[PDB]
Amino acid sequence: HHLPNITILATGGTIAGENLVNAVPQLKDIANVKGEQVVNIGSQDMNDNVWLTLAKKINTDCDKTDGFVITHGTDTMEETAYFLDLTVKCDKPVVMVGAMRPSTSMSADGPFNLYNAVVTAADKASANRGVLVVMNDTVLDGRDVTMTNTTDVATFKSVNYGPLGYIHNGKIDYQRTPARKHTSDTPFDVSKLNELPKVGIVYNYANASDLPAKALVDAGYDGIVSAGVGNGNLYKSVFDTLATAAKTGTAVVRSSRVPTGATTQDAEVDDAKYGFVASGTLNPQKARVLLQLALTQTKDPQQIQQIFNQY
Amino acid sequence: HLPNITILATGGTIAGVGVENLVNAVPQLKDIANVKGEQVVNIGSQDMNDNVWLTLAKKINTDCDKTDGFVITHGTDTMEETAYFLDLTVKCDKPVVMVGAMRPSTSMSADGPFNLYNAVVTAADKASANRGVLVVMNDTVLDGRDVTMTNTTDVATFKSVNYGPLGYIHNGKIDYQRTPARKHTSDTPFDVSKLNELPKVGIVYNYANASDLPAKALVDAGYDGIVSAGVGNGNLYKSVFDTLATAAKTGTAVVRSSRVPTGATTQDAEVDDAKYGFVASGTLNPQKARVLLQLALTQTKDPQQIQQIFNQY
Amino acid sequence: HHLPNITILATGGTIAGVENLVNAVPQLKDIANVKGEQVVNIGSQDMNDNVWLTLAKKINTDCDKTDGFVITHGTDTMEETAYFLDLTVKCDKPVVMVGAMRPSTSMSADGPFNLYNAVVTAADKASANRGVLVVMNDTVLDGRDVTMTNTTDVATFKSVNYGPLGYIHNGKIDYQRTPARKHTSDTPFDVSKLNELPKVGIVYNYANASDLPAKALVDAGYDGIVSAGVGNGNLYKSVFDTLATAAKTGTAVVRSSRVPTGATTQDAEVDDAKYGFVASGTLNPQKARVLLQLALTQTKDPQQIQQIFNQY
Amino acid sequence: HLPNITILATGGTIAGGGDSATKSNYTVGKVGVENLVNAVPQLKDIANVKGEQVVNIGSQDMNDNVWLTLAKKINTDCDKTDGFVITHGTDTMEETAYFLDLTVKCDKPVVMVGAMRPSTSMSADGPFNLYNAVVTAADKASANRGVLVVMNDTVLDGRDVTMTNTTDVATFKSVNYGPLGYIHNGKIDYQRTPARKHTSDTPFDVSKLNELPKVGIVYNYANASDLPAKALVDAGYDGIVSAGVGNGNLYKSVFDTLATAAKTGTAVVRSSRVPTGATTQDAEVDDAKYGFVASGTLNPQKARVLLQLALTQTKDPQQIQQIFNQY
Ligand SMILES: N[C@@H](CC(=O)O)C(=O)O
Ligand SMILES: N[C@@H](CC(=O)O)C(=O)O
Ligand SMILES: N[C@@H](CC(=O)O)C(=O)O
Ligand SMILES: N[C@@H](CC(=O)O)C(=O)O
Repeated sequence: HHLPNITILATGGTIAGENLVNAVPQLKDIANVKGEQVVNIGSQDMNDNVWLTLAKKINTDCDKTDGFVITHGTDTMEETAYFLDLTVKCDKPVVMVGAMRPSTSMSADGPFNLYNAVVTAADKASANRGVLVVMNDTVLDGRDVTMTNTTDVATFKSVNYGPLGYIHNGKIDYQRTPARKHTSDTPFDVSKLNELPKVGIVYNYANASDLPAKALVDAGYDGIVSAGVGNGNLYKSVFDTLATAAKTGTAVVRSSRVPTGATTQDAEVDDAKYGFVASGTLNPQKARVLLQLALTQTKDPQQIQQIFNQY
Repeated sequence: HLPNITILATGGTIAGVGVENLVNAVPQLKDIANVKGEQVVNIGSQDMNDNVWLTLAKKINTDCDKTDGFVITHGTDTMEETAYFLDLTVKCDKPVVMVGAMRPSTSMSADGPFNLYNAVVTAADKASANRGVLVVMNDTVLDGRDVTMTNTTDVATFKSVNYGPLGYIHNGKIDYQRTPARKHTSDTPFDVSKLNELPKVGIVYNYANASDLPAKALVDAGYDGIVSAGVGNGNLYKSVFDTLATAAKTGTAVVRSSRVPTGATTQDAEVDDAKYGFVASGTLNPQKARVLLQLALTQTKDPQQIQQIFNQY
Repeated sequence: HHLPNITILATGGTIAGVENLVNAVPQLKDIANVKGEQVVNIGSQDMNDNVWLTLAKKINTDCDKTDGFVITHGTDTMEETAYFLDLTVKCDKPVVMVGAMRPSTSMSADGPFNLYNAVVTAADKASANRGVLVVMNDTVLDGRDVTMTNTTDVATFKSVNYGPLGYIHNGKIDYQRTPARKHTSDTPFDVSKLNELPKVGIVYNYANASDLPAKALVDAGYDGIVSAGVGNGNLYKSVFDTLATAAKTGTAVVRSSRVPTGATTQDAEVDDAKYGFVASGTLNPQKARVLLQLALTQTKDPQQIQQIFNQY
Repeated sequence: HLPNITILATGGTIAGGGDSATKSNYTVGKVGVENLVNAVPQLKDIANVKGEQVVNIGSQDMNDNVWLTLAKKINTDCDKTDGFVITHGTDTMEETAYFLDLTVKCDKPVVMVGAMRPSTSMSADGPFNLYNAVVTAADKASANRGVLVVMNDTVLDGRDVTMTNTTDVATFKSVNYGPLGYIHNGKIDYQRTPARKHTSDTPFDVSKLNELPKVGIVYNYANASDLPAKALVDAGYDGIVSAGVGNGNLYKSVFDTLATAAKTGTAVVRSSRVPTGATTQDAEVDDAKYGFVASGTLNPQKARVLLQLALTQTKDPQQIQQIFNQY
């Protein structure tokens, strides 16, 4: 039927626990689909190498297909999506999808999710909107998308800025696109990288130990993202250790444990004074993604901050 | 006749200044209560700690028959943790209401004044008793267990994001339609009156390619318990998993919670808690699971007994 | 095996689009001894008073013959029927409503698992004395506060003001809330001998609203009118005037709100006592209609109706 | 150096007042524009403000005349100023905003603002709301984003913005597609812009109009009476918008009346009483068969705005559906 060619890159996850494609015979109505297995892991075990493989795969295979769907565990899909959002140079739709219920359960969500991810990958209007996550009839941008609930099939939301489009009857009404620079408009280029800078996450809370921050420091980590309290604030011991790290060759990004809203400049922390960077709307795991990539370009906290204001 | 209400002041943006100052800026408190202020500490709640926790519980318990209710003025950033600590440790049967402010007192449309007003309204309402320790923010009565910050700056940030609020405040009156089922205050076995420290519990975060070095550092330091902020339904990165499995075998209490802001970390999912001796946190977020785990550790070190605690409180 | 006896009363809805509903979910036999009866077979957009009277009477009459009930229903008005049953069911055992947002033949159709979970809830001894319930997307919701939030989302049903009662995981429920308002055997509404309910209609407010709907309901002698008001139950001027007239010439007038969350309060911009109006509080216009209809079976007096709206 | 900002005042609770800081009771549109401006002396740090009283009412009484007046004044005064703020009641702000979104041709920012607490209330929300509205109207980045609503530190597009709560200061949300930007320390980080066509990309021109087509709204629910629909039909309404159940469905009696109406000279639009999500084509109602139009994400009161303006161009239900799909 003059249909597009869509490539599925499989990484594992609950959606996949070749016969994945076969369980959605209706895919034949909308695309000529071909699958490849890149890895087969639970996304709780997602890592830098898988990321690099995947960006490299998409970038080199871009001209052989019309669109990509990546099948992926839900738990870290939001990280993978932002990492691809920043490192993919291919102009064609790249769509991640997962399932909250196993494939063998009652009212399993994966089949229709897969169908809708292919719809989205096949839609010429999906191009130039960056890397996308399609979950529960909704097209979500790679940067803002996050999990909101541990088990709900509707868990994926773009909690700060909203979704891009809703899918009804195999058609999308797009009403938004992300303003922040993505894909071809980023300076990030991992084509020749076999590793990424080391970036770890420390949590803040009443009476918080400095021992985690200390441990990352002791190991020579290139960057530390703080999951701060409220508007990216730090427990006094963690503050002291990160203040030292920032002046001793470690990039420090203030983010927040709070699920929505920006960690802003000009609030209780003098970031200029400490050599810190404020993560804006990027949650701790998102901020790690961008901090890693920023570190491949620069160690300068003021250039890092600018990166955090543009990507 | 108006109620005697005691404000225990701890600092926070609501104060940023002594407690006398706070009370005198909201003269309308004179129409609903006889307010007395005591300064307990004066800190940003980012610097909240176990010694202040223990001070507050002890104070409230000791001065319970001196007053008709308590309001605790507090920073927002960690209010949700103090409220839960107090919810499990206070034995006083009179209302205990925590408040703060998302905007500085000097700010245009500062939220602090009406927030404090409504906190006193709540503390003064007889209907407020026996509902546990409460947080009052943005015209809403929230329970200390479920209440959490939802946004970094929004005045409406405080929400009980899994089971909802208790009541809404309009024209100085509350319409309560909910009370928390989990055991609280005088129905808990937790008693901190003779404690001068709490057991040591830290929180580690999970994410892609997560370092095991945070968890190992806590283990090396002999931490009594570790709370994991897992991915999805409390899952762990493979390295972190290995580290905590080993720790649990030698007697560290390990609690699986989630970085995901709503919903339960369940038993009977991808992790065989029984096999590993882990505890599942239910709807308790990592900071809240810490509060409960520290208290559970004052009663037992047995993970099945800690799990029953996590199922009842 | 020693399983509870659970009755499915079928009313139609996309979940059906009884005997073959039950057969579609074999896993039911693991949790309940299930039997179905067809009550009606309609899309819930055509839900009506006569079906509500039939359901209430049936549950009340058949209460001793079963351990609990699941009511399969369309999604569009399930929130209405749920609150009607909440106020009229005298049976003490669980009554759980369930529907499906996706057609039964669609990919990832939600009906099978929803129904599984509705039987789980009906079977749970802990579900008793919580009022009539709606079970949708793994969540147990109370009949008073439950409403649609989205036109098509499988997660649409939420208790938007006070939250859910429990969450369902692996066939078990962790309940942490129960509705304070009075329900079921604690209400005085008794529909057992009623062949009809009082006429209550709903008018919508907006900029430049016409009084012509309100005037039509008054002209026809309606027993009450619910206003879907703007903001905190406010009324377009011409609508205000017509409802004021109606309030003093027999018609009970409830101010509710078009706005999806929050109470319509007393003591804002409208002096309800002066006009003889009743504030709906957290009841949305379709829910306020249900309560107003039932109030009007007990009293026409606006203070007593306000008291009912403060208690149920 | 500072921009020129015009405040066109309409009333609302933002200019309302009560008998005490602490009682909820208040009255709307007493206080004049000048009193609001003088309560925010910080305005002086960010704009040269000029205020004009257009009307002084509760937005509950907003109407087609006030809309027409506002649109004509903004289009007429566009070169006199760097941007406009319209102070307005909250209850129908979402309607005026979308009306203006479709009819204003001026290509400078037009920002609407209210308050959920009156000026006399403890922790009154108006003054900071006003300040942030002016910051929004002053920001060169706010241009070419349509008409805006600024409430609780958030910039919202006129089309999607709506009230979600009867009393919460945080009530205004863009419930389907989200906000455009958040305001912190007098600055906006814009991340979105509405895709649907607005202002100078719409064919709607009300400059010569003194009245708009008559369009009413009927609610759906169990046992719905057909009497409200019939009343609108007997008066010769130009259009009727149904606030449907679920995905724009209609109670059988209402369906029967509106079926007649669509083929007997009345435009009918299916919307939904459900607060978020689209009323779609290709669900349970064959719109083509019945001559109906589906509202998409437009709620009943927003769908009335677009239908009224659509009726100024066309009576053809196919053309009206094309309009609901573009604007
Ligand atoms: N642990 C699974 C969860 C899921 O896919 O639902 C994953 O991330 O791989
Ligand atoms: N950092 C402050 C924030 C506030 O109170 O708004 C605190 O938590 O103490
Ligand atoms: N119109 C159907 C919708 C559904 O059940 O999903 C009904 O309410 O009966
Ligand atoms: N009824 C008032 C409500 C408010 O503005 O808060 C108005 O819309 O004018």
